[PDB]
Amino acid sequence: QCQDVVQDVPNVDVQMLELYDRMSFKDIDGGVWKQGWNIKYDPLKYNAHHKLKVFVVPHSHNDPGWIQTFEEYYQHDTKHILSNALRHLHDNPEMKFIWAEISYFARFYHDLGENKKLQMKSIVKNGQLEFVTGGWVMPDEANSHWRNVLLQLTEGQTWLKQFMNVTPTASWAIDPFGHSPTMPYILQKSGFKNMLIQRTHYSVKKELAQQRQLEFLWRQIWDNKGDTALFTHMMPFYSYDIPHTCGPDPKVCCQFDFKRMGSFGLSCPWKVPPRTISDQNVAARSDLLVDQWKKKAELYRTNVLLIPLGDDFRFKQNTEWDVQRVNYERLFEHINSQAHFNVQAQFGTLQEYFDAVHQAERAGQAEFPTLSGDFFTYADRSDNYWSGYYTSRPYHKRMDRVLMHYVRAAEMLSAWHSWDGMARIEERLEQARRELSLFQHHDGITGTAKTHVVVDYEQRMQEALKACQMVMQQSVYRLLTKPSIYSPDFSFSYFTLDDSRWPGSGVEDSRTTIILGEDILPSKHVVMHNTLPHWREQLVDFYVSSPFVSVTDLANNPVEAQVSPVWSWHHDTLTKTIHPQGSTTKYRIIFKARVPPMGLATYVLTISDSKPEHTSYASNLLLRKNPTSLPLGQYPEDVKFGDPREISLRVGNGPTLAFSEQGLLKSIQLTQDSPHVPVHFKFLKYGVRSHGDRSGAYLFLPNGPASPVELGQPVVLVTKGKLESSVSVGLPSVVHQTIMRGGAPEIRNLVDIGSLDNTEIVMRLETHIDSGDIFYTDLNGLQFIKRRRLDKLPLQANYYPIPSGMFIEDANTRLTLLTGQPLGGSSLASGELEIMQDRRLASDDERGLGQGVLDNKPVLHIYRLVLEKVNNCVRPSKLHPAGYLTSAAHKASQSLLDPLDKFIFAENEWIGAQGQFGGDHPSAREDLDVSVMRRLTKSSAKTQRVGYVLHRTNLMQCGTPEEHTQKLDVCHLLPNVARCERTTLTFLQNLEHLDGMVAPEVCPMETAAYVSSHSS
Ligand SMILES: CC(C)(C)c1ccc(CC[C@@H]2CC[C@@H](O)[C@@H]3[C@H](O)[C@H](O)CN23)cc1
Ligand SMILES: [Zn+2]
Repeated sequence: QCQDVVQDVPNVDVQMLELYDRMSFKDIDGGVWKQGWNIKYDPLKYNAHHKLKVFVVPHSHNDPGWIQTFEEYYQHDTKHILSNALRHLHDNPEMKFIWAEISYFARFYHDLGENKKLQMKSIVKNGQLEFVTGGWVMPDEANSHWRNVLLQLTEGQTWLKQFMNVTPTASWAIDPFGHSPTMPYILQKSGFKNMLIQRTHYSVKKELAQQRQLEFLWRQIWDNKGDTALFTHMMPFYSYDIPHTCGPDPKVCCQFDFKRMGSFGLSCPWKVPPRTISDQNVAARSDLLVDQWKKKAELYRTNVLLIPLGDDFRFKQNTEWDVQRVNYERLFEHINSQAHFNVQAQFGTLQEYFDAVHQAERAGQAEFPTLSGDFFTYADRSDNYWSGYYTSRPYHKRMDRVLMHYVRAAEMLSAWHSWDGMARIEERLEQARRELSLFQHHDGITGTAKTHVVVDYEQRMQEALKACQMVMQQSVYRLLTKPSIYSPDFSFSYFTLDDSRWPGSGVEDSRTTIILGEDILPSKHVVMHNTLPHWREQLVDFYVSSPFVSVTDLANNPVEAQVSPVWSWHHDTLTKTIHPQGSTTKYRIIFKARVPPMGLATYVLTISDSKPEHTSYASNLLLRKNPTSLPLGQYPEDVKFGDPREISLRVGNGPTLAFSEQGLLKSIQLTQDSPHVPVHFKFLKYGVRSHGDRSGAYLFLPNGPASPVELGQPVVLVTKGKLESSVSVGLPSVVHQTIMRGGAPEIRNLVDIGSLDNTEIVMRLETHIDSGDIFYTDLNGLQFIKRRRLDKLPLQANYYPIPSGMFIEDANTRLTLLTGQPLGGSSLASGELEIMQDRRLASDDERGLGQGVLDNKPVLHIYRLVLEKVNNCVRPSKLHPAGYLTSAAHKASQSLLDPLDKFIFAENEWIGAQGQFGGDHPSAREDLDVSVMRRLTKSSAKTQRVGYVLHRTNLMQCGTPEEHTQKLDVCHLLPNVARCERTTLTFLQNLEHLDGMVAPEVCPMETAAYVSSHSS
């Protein structure tokens, strides 16, 4: 039944890791096609019975924020482009236009009068205006999580189905900085038949062009059969602009961009301008243009040629529509009537191109190669590798992952019920989905926008977080109150969220202290939510106003707890040291919460006059020369002091960790008898070149290998508790923390690069694992791909996106680092892993941004560090291009991305409170997730519909015996099911009507969507 994703190496024509190993990457001058060669063709190839069919496809690339905000661009440019497109297409029936960004289209359409809405629907229905992809945005492919790529695709396509009655099946991605196979994975499971990409390494374009492998069936790296394959067209030249889309010579192609004659303020850098087409020049002009087209056609296998015609924010003025259309019409009339050219040229759309290509294929005219792999790291020229944007603006990269989880939790918690319109649930969820979707743009999460635009994205995401909080807390109140008591005010705050890691300690003072006291309030209810479909235990912490607090469940059973101080780190501008201060009135209480699958659990915190029976207190040790006292109020244990020294810690029966006198990990011992395995954390800095090209928001151009950060004699704080222990150290630019709860440690870095201009701070792990030149990184949080370090390429080319994790291994040992935020990283030597923390750059790097990166702010980065023995694991063979996590590493990743949510009851007494929700929910096998649960209907619908996206990962078999778990059938999670359907991942098309209304579980590495219908 299910394909084996481990043991069968797929046979493909092009495998990108193998291609990389073989290629020389020489940057030679190819002539007018600077990165290619002088293309030759046989004029006799095309004749009366075999013509070249040319589709000229007008387009306008509209960024939802970059140099201006979304709203600024909409007012100044996009509203005019769309208004003039409507008029010109209406009036010129043979003219065509494609549109990608639905965020702008929806903004425009809703402001149109009814007459114009009808005119717009007519030019879509008749095929003159065609939507390509139909996502909210054209997303980044490096830093984006697959869940958010799907979210933004669904937001745009749901809008298009409702208002335009169309669902695109061809994708257009002309600007993201490199390309991921996560895109065809999602698109192929969402009804698509074709896709187009542009930004791939210039050496790759040359190699594939020589073999006519620029069109290929792109399958996943583990897919032996090919059921994931999606037809893909890679454009051959340096850019998507008119000079780089007609053919190989931009000096010639520029003369066919009729906006560049002078009155529009544009010109041709190659110093030859366009000239208006006339009867006296059309033959010579056609001669030049057809020659360019026939050269481009030599790079592809069919007699159908794609010629994009557009650029950034084009087709804005009426006069521009006229100058492009009339000049091209004169060229077509001449070319199509001159038999000697053997060409038929016309305006077309993207779907028309692909339909004609496949007609040629079915006629036996061409066969296409198969391909697997990715297209990172991109370089557009010379040594200019775009690995900087894997890290740029890391505060907002972390915010993306926080909001990702809040959107999932808000949609899931509120899906369980139908809500009255007055509750504003659908309104708040639509706002949250749209702001997160907007940020997936290739100038949003990438960190490549102007400072004021980054601020706009941040403000939008903050409003989205508040919307999610409102929906979540209303839902908890409804799910856990006796129904005959429940009395909602839909504007009221019944609970506030408590989040320990966002914005984070030392970033914002945002958390509420639970205030208890004999003369005010003896106790407080708290509630935990678990969005994952299995029972889960996790330590949770709250701030409380007394150390004498104990925890009970809602059967009044005692729960073991630990109290620790609240520690904050300060850069002391007087003593010139970085050191911790403790609160004398706020304390942390920590306990293990146990929560049902997709469920809720209630606990109670109660004050007493002295130390409670079931609460313990951490010890605290400050290691520094020249200590001063550290009082802690009522906290029952005095802080201890010492000179810096090596130390060792063990929580529970977990690993024993040893630290240097500077507070940095040096070894991990997995069990009592086992070796102390060298595992060393180190912080280093990269700089910028003093001559030639400078690093900026896009480009990483280091001045050689990194240099160690000079640490001095830093202050180290050791907290030792029964449930949780930690070592924290104040280093220059980073407060580095290692936290132990009985399994793999959690690492937290509070990163403040301050005023350190032209500096990139990296965190490195040094081990003696014999990894050689191999390492693994993830793509969009979906799959792990094998990387090979290449010493034939510069340092920055060996940097890859780390959207959620990375690992190295040898025959016996693996080290995996999981992340709570996308960052850039590599393995630059055998046994090493490294990941960039932040970067501050004074210079612009010549890609259009027009500023450096000087707007850094403190960010709390989070990680888990998993050392494991892998000698017993069933792994792929040496030639397989994928890798897979273990159970422990996968659970560690879930602990970072989808932790328990914590709610504090906001008033004194919760009347009608219940102890648990979801105790009867199935606890599914650990590799299965309910990635999305979303109610699809409003309360007035007779038949309610709920959509689910189910994802199964693939975990290594390493000899841990399987325990039986329960089958998860999402179609029976809500009562009164009347129908269950398998759908596309966007929920927009029914694919299968399911027997017995049962939704089957999916295979490893597969994702499916189901919709259940319920009689209400
Ligand atoms: C030399 C100049 C004119 C600055 C230039 C440099 C690069 C490009 C390529 C297009 C760039 C690539 C980075 C990217 O951030 C931007 C925006 O998303 C916009 O849509 C154009 N894109 C176009 C033009
Ligand atoms: Zn762009």
